[PDB]
Amino acid sequence: KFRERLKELVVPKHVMDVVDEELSKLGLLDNHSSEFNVTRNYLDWLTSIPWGKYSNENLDLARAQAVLEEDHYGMEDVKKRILEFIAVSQLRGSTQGKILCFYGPPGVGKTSIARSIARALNREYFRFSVGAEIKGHRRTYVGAMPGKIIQCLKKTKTENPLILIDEVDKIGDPSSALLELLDPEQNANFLDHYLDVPVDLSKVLFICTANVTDTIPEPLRDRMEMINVSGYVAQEKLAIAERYLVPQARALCGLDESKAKLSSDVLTLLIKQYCRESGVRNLQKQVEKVLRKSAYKIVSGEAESVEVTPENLQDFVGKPVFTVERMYDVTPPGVVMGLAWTAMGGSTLFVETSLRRPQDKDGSLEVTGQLGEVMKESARIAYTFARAFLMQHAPANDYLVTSHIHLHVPEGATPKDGPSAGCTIVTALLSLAMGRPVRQNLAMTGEVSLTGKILPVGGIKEKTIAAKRAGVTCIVLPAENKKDFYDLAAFITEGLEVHFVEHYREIFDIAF
Amino acid sequence: FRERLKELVVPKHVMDVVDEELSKLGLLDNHSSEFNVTRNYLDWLTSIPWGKYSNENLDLARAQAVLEEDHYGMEDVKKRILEFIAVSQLRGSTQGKILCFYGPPGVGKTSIARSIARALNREYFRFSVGGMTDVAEIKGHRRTYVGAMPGKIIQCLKKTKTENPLILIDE
Ligand SMILES: *[B]([O])([O])[C]([C][C]([C])[C])[N]C(=O)[C]([C]C1=[C][C]=[C][C]=[C]1)[N]C(=O)C1=[C]N=[C][C]=N1
Ligand SMILES: Nc1ncnc2c1ncn2[C@@H]1O[C@H](COP(=O)(O)OP(=O)(O)O)[C@@H](O)[C@H]1O
Ligand SMILES: Nc1ncnc2c1ncn2[C@@H]1O[C@H](COP(=O)(O)OP(=O)(O)O)[C@@H](O)[C@H]1O
Repeated sequence: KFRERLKELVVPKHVMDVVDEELSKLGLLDNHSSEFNVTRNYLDWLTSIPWGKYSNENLDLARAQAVLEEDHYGMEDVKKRILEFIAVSQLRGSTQGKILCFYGPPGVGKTSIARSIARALNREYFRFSVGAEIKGHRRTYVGAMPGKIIQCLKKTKTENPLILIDEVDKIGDPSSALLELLDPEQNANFLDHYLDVPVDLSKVLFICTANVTDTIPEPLRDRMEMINVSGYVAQEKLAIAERYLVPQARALCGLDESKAKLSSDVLTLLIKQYCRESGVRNLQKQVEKVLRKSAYKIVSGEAESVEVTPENLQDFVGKPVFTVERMYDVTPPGVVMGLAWTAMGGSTLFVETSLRRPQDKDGSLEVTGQLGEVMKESARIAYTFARAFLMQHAPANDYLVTSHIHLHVPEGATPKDGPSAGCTIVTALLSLAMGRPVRQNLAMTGEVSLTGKILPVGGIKEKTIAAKRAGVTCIVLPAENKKDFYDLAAFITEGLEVHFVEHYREIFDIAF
Repeated sequence: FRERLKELVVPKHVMDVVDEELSKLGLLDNHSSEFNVTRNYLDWLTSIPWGKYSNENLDLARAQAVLEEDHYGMEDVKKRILEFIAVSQLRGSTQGKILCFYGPPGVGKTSIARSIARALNREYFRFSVGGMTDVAEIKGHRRTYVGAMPGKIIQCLKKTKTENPLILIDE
């Protein structure tokens, strides 16, 4: 029946050659022996991997956009990039060349996006992790198995699958092996150590995902096309949780929407107070935790149906991780709110100032708060410019030249650095010297120079998110960050009175 | 087998090596580990081109037309390559130098290498020494370890099948 296992299948010549040769050599050897079964399994491997079997590619872009939009809420930029890639492939006739690569924070959708791409192109999906072995062993009874790519071919029974090289930056020589594999001039002749026969891999589609692009091979990055999968703001995370995460968790726990319900407000609370990373890896474990507690509560008999609510969520997940996010609600004359940029989101922080000695020989500035060198220098520059600005504005003030000030950025255990918060420190010093509080729900961020120019900053997205989350109504940015601010979703910047300044005098007019 | 070496000009010491390894291969028996390690050793030794050079066109004007058409500017590199061609002409033999281009990112240091190898009609190999920390990625492992590969220059000589292939070492 071995001839029937490849009868209807189109076979090349030099493959049927080895097939008939092994059939004749198997008729030579004795059945049921330590020589027969080996060659039997080898001849099985020759007659198992397809040769002429394909999958009709999905060339249409509308159907591709539909199948990409069904799953994976959000991701509009990655979706646009995938659609453009399919367009270039359709227009080029083939799909070889560069090899796509998705990189970003963990648990962000880089494997499921490759699965959805495979479903888009009607290619058969297959993933093998590279976190030698991709070439198979030799038939000296040591390794009686082919490589994982040959097993991909056998499994998907299609000559043009979509193989996913997941976590390519966790690879151990496999580096040069992959470098040769992805090459389209060595692609047609991939000789594996198990099958002496070459196999054409010039129709398979390769995708690889990683988290950091600091892996060992640089000539990969010459052939790999990098695509960046960013994080998710809280709204997108809530939508993802309501549409994909909670259903799957219910399926895994055996519950259903009637028994245990997670409303929208409790999900927003869970995201806002427990899971602030760029992915959904933590929110997934949190909803699974809730559903396990609920399963126990319904099976044990404490309640025939459980309803989670923002006044008993801590009974399910424990204590909230984050907090009120506003140390001040009304700022005294000395303090001013600045914005910080972590790697796990934004943050709001205040800058406090006070007299250190009674009377309001020059003055001094003492600086605390675990500040880096760049931040201490920013404080020095802000001190100088604040003295100059007060001299030119109120030449009869005598403050800031005779007073001894202490400047503290609260949460003194946290090390903090950066050239931003220069305008914040200038505003704090000025508002203390004039005895006037700044506008109440006013945040600012910007690097000041010695003459007052406001220089651009980084992380405008995270800072603006953290400002909107803290009840900021007016935010002040450098004018060279107008682009960065306007490349934000309309719901992030919807209710903020924004001001773009180039010199500090405009900040002074806004804050006072 | 021994037919992969009749086109090659094999030195004498490597001839003794391949002879003694053939003796070991013949005395050993199939389906055994030593059989396989000697088979790999002999395959690698018989895959190295032991006497062959690539036909290098030392024609000046054709190589200048090749260089001047696929890369703008970069007068120093092209002048050095032309002087290299002139010296190869005078010496009558195919020679080899060691060059290094340094400059800001993305000014043609990598593509000029490929166009140069096309001009001289040599082969072309590139591999980066950027993140490597162990020397076995160049000098190769030893034939005794459980997984043995001969490095990354023997691979050049084997795949290019030449002895003057213009290896480019990036970064
Ligand atoms: B700014 O954008 O440079 C800013 C100044 C901040 C003290 C108001 N720096 C930061 O926010 C840093 C990140 C950074 C940016 C640019 C250069 C160097 C560092 N973040 C923090 O200091 C910080 C503070 N608290 C919590 C977490 N991170
Ligand atoms: N935009 C999204 N829409 C729907 N589900 C998502 C989205 N982003 C992430 N997920 C879910 O979160 C999980 C992400 O894990 P995964 O992306 O496989 O990890 P990694 O990014 O390390 O490969 C998946 O189960 C996926 O279903
Ligand atoms: N004169 C030139 N003509 C054509 N392409 C050029 C030229 N100068 C630079 N390039 C481009 O620069 C790129 C190569 O840059 P490279 O030398 O690899 O920089 P690095 O190696 O420092 O990253 C190629 O895409 C090439 O097209």
